[PDB]
Amino acid sequence: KLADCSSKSPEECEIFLVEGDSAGGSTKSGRDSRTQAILPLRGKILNVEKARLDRILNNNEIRQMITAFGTGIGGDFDLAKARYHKIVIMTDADVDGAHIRTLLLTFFYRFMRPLIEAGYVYIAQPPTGYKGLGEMNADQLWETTMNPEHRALLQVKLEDAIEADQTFEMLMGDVVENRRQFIEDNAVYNERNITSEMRESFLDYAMSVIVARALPDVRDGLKPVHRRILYGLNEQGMTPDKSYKKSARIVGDVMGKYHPHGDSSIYEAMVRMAQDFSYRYPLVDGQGNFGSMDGDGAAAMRFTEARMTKITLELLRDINKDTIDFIDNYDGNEREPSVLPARFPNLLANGASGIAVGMATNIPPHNLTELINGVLSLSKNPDISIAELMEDIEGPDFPTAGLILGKSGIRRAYETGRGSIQMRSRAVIEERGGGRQRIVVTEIPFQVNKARMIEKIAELVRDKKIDGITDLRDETSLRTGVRVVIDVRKDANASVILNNLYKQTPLQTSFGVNMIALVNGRPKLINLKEALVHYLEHQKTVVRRRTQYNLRKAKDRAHILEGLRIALDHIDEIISTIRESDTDKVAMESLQQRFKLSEKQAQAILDMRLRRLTGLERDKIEAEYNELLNYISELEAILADEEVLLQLVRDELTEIRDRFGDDRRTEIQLG
Amino acid sequence: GKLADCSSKSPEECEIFLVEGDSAGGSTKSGRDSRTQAILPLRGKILNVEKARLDRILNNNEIRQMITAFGTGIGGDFDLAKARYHKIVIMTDADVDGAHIRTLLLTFFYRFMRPLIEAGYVYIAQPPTGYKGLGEMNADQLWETTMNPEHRALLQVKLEDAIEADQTFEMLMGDVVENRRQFIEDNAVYNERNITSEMRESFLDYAMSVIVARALPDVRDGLKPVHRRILYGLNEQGMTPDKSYKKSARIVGDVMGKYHPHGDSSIYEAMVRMAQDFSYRYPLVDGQGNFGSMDGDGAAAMRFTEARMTKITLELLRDINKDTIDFIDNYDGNEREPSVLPARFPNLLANGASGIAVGMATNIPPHNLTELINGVLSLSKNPDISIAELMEDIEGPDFPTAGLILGKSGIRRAYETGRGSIQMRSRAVIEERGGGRQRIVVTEIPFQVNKARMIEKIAELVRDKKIDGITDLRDETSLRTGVRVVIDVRKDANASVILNNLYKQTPLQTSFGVNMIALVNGRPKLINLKEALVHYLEHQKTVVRRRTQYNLRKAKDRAHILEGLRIALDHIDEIISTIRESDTDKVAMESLQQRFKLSEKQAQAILDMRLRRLTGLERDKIEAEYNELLNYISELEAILADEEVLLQLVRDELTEIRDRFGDDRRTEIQL
DNA sequence: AGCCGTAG
DNA sequence: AGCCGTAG
DNA sequence: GTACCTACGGCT
DNA sequence: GTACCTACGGC
Ligand SMILES: COc1ccc2nccc(CCN3CCC(NCc4ccc(Cl)cc4)CC3)c2n1
Ligand SMILES: [Cl-]
Ligand SMILES: [Mn+2]
Ligand SMILES: [Mn+2]
Ligand SMILES: [Mn+2]
Ligand SMILES: [Mn+2]
Repeated sequence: KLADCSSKSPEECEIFLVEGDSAGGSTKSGRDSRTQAILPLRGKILNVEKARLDRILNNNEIRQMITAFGTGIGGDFDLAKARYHKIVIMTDADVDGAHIRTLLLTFFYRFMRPLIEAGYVYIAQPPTGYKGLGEMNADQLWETTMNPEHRALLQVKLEDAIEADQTFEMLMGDVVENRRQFIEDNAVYNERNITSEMRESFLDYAMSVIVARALPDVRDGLKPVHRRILYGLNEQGMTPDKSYKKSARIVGDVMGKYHPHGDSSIYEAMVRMAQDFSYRYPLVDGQGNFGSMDGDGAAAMRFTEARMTKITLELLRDINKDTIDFIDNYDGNEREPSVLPARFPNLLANGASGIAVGMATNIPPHNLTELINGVLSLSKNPDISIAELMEDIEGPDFPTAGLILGKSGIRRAYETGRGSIQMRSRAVIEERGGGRQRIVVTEIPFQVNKARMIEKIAELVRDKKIDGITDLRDETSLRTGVRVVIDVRKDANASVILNNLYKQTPLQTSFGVNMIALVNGRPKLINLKEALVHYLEHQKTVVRRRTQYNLRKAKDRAHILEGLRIALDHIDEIISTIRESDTDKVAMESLQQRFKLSEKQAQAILDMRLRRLTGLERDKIEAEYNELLNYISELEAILADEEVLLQLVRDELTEIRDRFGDDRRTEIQLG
Repeated sequence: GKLADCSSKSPEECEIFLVEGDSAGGSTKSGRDSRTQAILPLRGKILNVEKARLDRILNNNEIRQMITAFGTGIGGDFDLAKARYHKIVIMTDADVDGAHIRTLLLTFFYRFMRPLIEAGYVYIAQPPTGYKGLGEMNADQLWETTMNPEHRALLQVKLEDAIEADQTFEMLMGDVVENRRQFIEDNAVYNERNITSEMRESFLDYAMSVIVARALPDVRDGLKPVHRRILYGLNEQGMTPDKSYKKSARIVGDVMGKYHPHGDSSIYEAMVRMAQDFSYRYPLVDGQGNFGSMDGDGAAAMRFTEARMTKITLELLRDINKDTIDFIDNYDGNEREPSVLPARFPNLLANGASGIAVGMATNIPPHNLTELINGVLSLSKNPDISIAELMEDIEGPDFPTAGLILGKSGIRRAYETGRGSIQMRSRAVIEERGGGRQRIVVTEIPFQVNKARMIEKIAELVRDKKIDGITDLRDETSLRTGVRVVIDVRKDANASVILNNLYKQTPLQTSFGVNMIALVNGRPKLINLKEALVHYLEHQKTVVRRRTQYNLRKAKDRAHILEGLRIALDHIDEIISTIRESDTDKVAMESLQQRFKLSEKQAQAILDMRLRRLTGLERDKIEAEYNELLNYISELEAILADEEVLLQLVRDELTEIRDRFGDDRRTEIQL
């Protein structure tokens, strides 16, 4: 992949390490091939602080860098053999580019420290704003980033080896906890010191993954990519009453407008939202191959089509009534929602799993009937205990059904945000003829790959680690649903075999609850009640702001109607005034002065079509004014009393529970 | 390998479904009856065994997986009693590409597993039409329509006549193009299945679709469907030169869903080529970012790049919304797309075309726009002009990459017959480099030659000692210098001999084989230069006539509305009275029609008039537009009244485009 | 172990 | 003999 | 994140 | 038409 320079004098040669083959090509065309070589890197590179030496030396990108530098590594390092006296790290001016910069400096620090000591390592400063370097023309890349006359290289300086050892170990090492402590301590929610570069670049990445990638918002239960998919469905009018739109149109629109990342991240997030084995309350309605419980992917996006589910309407309801704050998108050309109205408790209903930096999240899904009953109970008693809430919310409710063993993992998880919940397949023992039995499995645990669970059992049989199994078949079908059959040898105890299968395979699997979500923009480990309280506060805010919006808009409309009423009662004088006016401006001024009209009222009268002077329009306008004064009074009543507002939240939660509430699928059995 | 087997080990009742890939495979896996139905997904187009050598057939992954699956072995070692399925079901996608892959499969079975067909073990599934792949289908629809024994219609492949079948597989699938071409021209219309009938009908379906709807350009606008749909999508999304670049994914996503039911890479790569100044003599797309290089680097992935129309692409689209060209239904009946673009410059000859179809191909070189328009103008003044006279305007091809053409006799034969060989050469000079030594410096290479591959070939000849006298080889190409390839020559060696050897042994000399095939009245045709210009000029005459006819209808319709508004202004008191004394819009419309002798359209426009239209300035604006339209209408009538004025208007508009976009010749034609 | 799911 | 450009 | 199989025809 | 790389955390 190396595109070398022509000069064989290392003193004046430079090698640019660029994030992406997409940037590689721009930089190859734009470079000065006499003195500038290019080695493009395919995305995230090996973290050498976590990897053992066998994996480091077999890694394609590391090998290409070692061959290109020509110095060898560690103990066999020789600075005099360096093929370039400038090694230039040139990544995108975004958080993933900072991450790649931390990974490259970790490699140089641990295998090529004298390269840094000699002042041979530099960071390029490409201009900010742009997509990647792949969005830049060759000439822009040359003039801003690569051209000796104009560019600003940072030379990487090592000041203090002990501090640097400790920084690489803490930031990039296998011990998560010190990285988490660093993030919590530091997070605000010509030359470059390597320790400063590593701490600042890693913190930029960690914080961005925490607040803007991997973790859901407590209020609507969404990560940014899901929020942008649902918002795009909404803005393109992809409602349940409309036909399915081609997945590429949805994904293309979301990529350009809201989500400046790869198409696969968007499409696969949308596919999960459509799978009834992944989402307890699916958010997308898919037509075509949307994957299986066997880990089949969806068909490529050219094939599949999608729209909202009915319940997704409830995530988006009131978004256009100033219920939630809009923000600038990534390039300032669009607006997107910071959070959805979320008129049902989506965080807990659909759950969330994510790997961030310094932390992860693992929130199981729940029954919507149970959750809303819980919110209602909380709404009537701010002091309700977790144990009282568990009279409404028995425990998780998986889309895949199955069993939970006992209540003690559920209780610790609801109390602390952490606990181990044992999920068991639904299996029964049945006769199959001539005194023989089988185990039949019709439900498996949440997030278990059925085919992979079957291969694991087949492995135990083949390797003789389990006695008594004579055959193993997936008889799953559209007619039967999931059906895995394990034949038992005549006179073997099938109950012993089953208990052994639970021990030795994913037929029993734990759900490690770790309820981390964004609360006021910061990650926090939350308990069940804390999660319900933030949700209920969101609903109160949503319904208060919607009532405030409806009130402004109803007063604005009453104001226009007062103006139209004047105009129709005085139509001869209105028309005379307009006709005798040379311009809009003169007409506006004369109407305001003669009939006590506001600018907006005069504007509306000037915009009135001649058809609005028909006989029964005067009466249609009087009817609407009377209904609005009535409407205005109802809205004021709601805003005047926190109890009426709260009763309106309860009633709307109750309507959604009655329309979308369903039976529990997962059975909770005594442990 | 990829086989998902059935559970029954009794071949008599087992079926294997051959589907295109995992996108279809997944629907098929979810829908199947796993007791008796196995699925082997393929990997798209399979090896044509009638054209391939035996070593490549036996090492081909998909052929091996099918052989292993069937369990019968092949040719001489074939054993029907070892067959693992008594039904082998071809279930390709229902598109023409699905039919092609079916012809390739039947060719394989016929040549290597003939007894499989003789025994009645090969079947064709009939999945429903209007689905691009089975991945578009829900698993239940695939089961009920195509796979379910109770309802499906399988075709059993019958062999009736082995001699006829031998001759059919040889003609359709064998390496002799001419018999396949004769078959296409003879047959092209511009329970049980006989294998001969299936092969002829399915192959003809593919051949005709690739000829009329893929690989060959229309003589009128010079475009293939994928280019036309990219430019139309640029138009419909408002992606004009005055607007900012839109992300490539939005363009490609839109074109895929609405117009082009094929892979995203066929769309994006076609759009990339249209943006490269080394591929298109008059680039049709304006790209931002990495759009590839002369070294065969691709564009960056579509997330990284942005695009809009070039100014000259405005001239391809100009007047498309003035009923100049016939719209047709898109692939699914949900959208409209153009059959052809207005093409206000001679784009077929200007940008040229290369395409591989079935039974034929096309190879049309690009041309200088100034020369071509001069040629159209000369043709316009003399229908009887000779090829020789036209060559006073059009010297020969003009490549975006410049270089030299050797002599006029290939150009002449190609312009006279549609076929001829054009010898292209690099621009190479011999220059001194100091100390009595010389070098060859190449600053232009031939059209469609990969510069890096040309350099690797020279390096190969030096290393293998097949060329004497070369001491160094450098690409000194840069944005400042443009293309610069330096070949150092050994002291006292003849650099002119070395250059002539490079012309012999490398792409530094390369031929362009002209083969000017295009769609004429929807049928492929070998055309000469004059025929190409005649169809172009007839297109322009029709476009300008239809635009004048459209402008005239629309101007009369608009004058008719303005006559209505003028009456309303002249009698405004009576108009207002009439509307005010009407109960409803309907009654008002009727009374205006009766009282002022107005049409429905005129009454509706009066009813739609806003009160601000009654101000001085707005009254004057209605009078001013009526007067301008009467003048416009009179000019349009004068054009339609005289074919010479119409033709003079074509000439003047071609002349404007020549003056604005016409540029210097780049390729030198040497005698 | 290597899996879950958003990233390059 | 392998390249060119729309296709699976 | 990026790369390599396949068809097809006519030049070399 | 699709197959292999990477970070990141917790079990
Ligand atoms: C698939 O299997 C393999 C196997 C091997 C591969 N080796 C290298 C590179 C790729 C990826 C190529 N390809 C991905 C999808 C992109 N198009 C999506 C897209 C569609 C629509 C829209 Cl709007 C946006 C993006 C094109 C590039 C490999 N892929
Ligand atoms: Cl209007
Ligand atoms: Mn980036
Ligand atoms: Mn297909
Ligand atoms: Mn009159
Ligand atoms: Mn990816």
